[PDB]
Amino acid sequence: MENFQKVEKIGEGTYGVVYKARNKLTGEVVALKKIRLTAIREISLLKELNHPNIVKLLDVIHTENKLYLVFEFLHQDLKKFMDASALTGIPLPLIKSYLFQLLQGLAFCHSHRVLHRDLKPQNLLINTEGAIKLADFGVTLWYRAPEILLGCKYYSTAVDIWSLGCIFAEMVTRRALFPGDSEIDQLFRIFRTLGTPDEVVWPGVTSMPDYKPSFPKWARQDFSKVVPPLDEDGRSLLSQMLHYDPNKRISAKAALAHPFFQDVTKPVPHLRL
Ligand SMILES: COc1cc[nH]c1/C=C1\C(=O)Nc2ccc(F)c(C#C[C@@H](O)[C@@H](N)[C@@H](C)O)c21
Repeated sequence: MENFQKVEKIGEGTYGVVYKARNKLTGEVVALKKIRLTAIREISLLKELNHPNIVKLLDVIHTENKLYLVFEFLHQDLKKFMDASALTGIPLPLIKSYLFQLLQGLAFCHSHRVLHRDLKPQNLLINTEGAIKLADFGVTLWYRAPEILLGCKYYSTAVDIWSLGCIFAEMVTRRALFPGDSEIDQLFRIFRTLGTPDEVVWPGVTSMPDYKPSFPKWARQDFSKVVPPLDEDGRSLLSQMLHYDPNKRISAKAALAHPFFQDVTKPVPHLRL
């Protein structure tokens, strides 16, 4: 750990603080996650999870009551980019590219039974090359899947698809889709837009740990009202990413074959660093 010089604090990650740091021998600029404290075996496996759309775990340093994770560094997160793009909005071709690449990263994760669990614009990283990467995996509730909010203990890869749908919508409209500030408010914001789920659209839902028969019964809103000005292909894909039933929610693999991605390209973003 004495091999690393702090450049600056990036922020709080899931299990500790992330810093931009430099390796004193090589000169490598990295993102160093300091975890404060079988997990060692779990992380060892994460090091093998290599993909162009996953931030590279370079090294794991287990020294003391201390665990440091040395990751690849990227210059910007998607939230910052969205914020900087808020006057014009991110161009649709760039939205489409970012969505497509994230679905590739997730299809890869998911094929290895690895879930992200906490996808949000603040943990999606971009570079000048036009790439976007999944990071900070292996409180904001805005992106949480409804099965989690309803107390599912053993949730599935479908949770990441839900989160990515919310992010997709947000890139298009320049507004957070479901900006809740408590679990119930989050849940009720979802219910008010998509309709209160019942046994018809989500078999099993009334059986969930925190489902209450006494939940208000709201009607589904018209979907063309939710994400203007997204085209029919985009709205169709989004609706499949936001299905209530986790088992009917589209997989990352199937989403990549959606007609929305017929004309996908890889634009370069204009980043001010
Ligand atoms: C604000 O986040 C930025 C901006 C540039 N890079 C990052 C983050 C990481 C980077 O470059 N490599 C990484 C490897 C594992 C990582 F977990 C990260 C990360 C992250 C973030 O979720 C938190 N540090 C923030 C949101 O508070 C990063």
